[PDB]
Amino acid sequence: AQNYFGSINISNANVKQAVWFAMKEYNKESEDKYVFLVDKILHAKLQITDRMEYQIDVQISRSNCKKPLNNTENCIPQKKPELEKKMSCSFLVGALPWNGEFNLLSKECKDV
Amino acid sequence: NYFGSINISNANVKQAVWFAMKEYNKESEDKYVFLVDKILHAKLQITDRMEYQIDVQISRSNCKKPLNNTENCIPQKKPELEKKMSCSFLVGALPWNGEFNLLSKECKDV
Amino acid sequence: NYFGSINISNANVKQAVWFAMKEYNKESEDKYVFLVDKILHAKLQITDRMEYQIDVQISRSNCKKPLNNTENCIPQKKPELEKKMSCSFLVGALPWNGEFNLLSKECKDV
Amino acid sequence: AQNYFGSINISNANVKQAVWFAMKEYNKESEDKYVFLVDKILHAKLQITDRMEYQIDVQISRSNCKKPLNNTENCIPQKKPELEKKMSCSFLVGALPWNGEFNLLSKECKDV
Ligand SMILES: [Cl-]
Ligand SMILES: [Cl-]
Ligand SMILES: [Cl-]
Ligand SMILES: [Cl-]
Ligand SMILES: [Cl-]
Ligand SMILES: [Cl-]
Ligand SMILES: [Cl-]
Ligand SMILES: [Cl-]
Ligand code: NA
Ligand code: NA
Ligand code: NA
Ligand code: NA
Ligand code: NA
Ligand code: NA
Repeated sequence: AQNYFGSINISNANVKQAVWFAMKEYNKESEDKYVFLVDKILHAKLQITDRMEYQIDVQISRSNCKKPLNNTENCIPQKKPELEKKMSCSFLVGALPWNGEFNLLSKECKDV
Repeated sequence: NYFGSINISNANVKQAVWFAMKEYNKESEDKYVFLVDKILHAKLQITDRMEYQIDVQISRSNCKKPLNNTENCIPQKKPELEKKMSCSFLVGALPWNGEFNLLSKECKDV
Repeated sequence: NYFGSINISNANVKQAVWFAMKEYNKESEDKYVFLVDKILHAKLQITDRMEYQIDVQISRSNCKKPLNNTENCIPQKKPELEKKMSCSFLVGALPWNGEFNLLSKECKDV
Repeated sequence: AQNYFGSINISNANVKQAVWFAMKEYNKESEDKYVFLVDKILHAKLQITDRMEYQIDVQISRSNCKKPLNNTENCIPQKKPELEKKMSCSFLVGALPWNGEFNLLSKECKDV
């Protein structure tokens, strides 16, 4: 049905910043002991209202990095089968990206 | 003229549309918010400022003004309130300084 | 050399052309403003500052200086005032810091 | 093995700023008499973690400009055979590019 969301390039620096922001907040809010990182950015859509709203679909996986990330470098996807975890997530990120203002409005993740 | 086509993908074109629609809705004598169906075309004229001439299709939403944020806005489904328009906006900017100004608006029913 | 071609679509090329043309017009003792017919080519060299060598076609407009708060500038239609040039500008910059300098200009008729 | 770095378009303005930053640091740290400049940016990968991490492959060459570019001569690749030198470099640049914050995390250059 009709809405005011339009597909947007995933190349866009603001989409990448929206994903950076969403994943920072996802990890802070999650009850998992491990950091999830981005396997792939799958799709992005933009709604223009009083703010910019990015609806972003990402594939994320459980890393071998324990929260909090701190200065840990080269986190890799879990290699232990019992800890391997892949999810498809949809994030709704509100922004005035020209003002560096981002807000995670909604999250939904499913196992894949 | 001195207008050249620019990509609608350009972050400053999207900010110019956001800015034009904020001013369109503030200035409108409507109960409802109009939102962007489609950005149709953009051209840029370079003078003492950047001027973006942007064509957009807008429609009346089911959201009453001022935009409340939490609500889900979609095009009107009620026949007497359905309204689609083709708009041309001229937005002046020094986008590197966060400065945008609506120079001109023109909307026609479609 | 260390100059590489870049897309004229790039936001920083458009800011570099804005800066070059503002300085070109400020330096010119013409009573009319010159605006860009087309941006032709654009190259970037990365040293201590970003350097953009941009090739543009410009023409004498029907607007006299200072540009008015309203804007209706088109190429001159009076034969004795018609003037088109191919220009090369070298713009040095830290575009993230709002720092631009017009290092060099070169213009040829038609 | 798996990691969280993904190839990105080298056209990206933040890749160009990352290379500007990396080359400034490369040249200040080098013991060469001459400035090295960029023949070509070859490839870029992005990891999104608590910061943006750019893994950038560049071809650099020894210029005819001696250090530190204070007389601002127009630099070209060396035309003297014994000074001609091309290298393939990998730079790892950590950044919050929306905040103008860049850090050179790693450099590695090889003759080609
Ligand atoms: Cl490392
Ligand atoms: Cl009404
Ligand atoms: Cl104005
Ligand atoms: Cl053009
Ligand atoms: Cl500065
Ligand atoms: Cl001239
Ligand atoms: Cl950093
Ligand atoms: Cl910072
Ligand atoms: Na922006
Ligand atoms: Na066109
Ligand atoms: Na203009
Ligand atoms: Na208009
Ligand atoms: Na390039
Ligand atoms: Na994190």
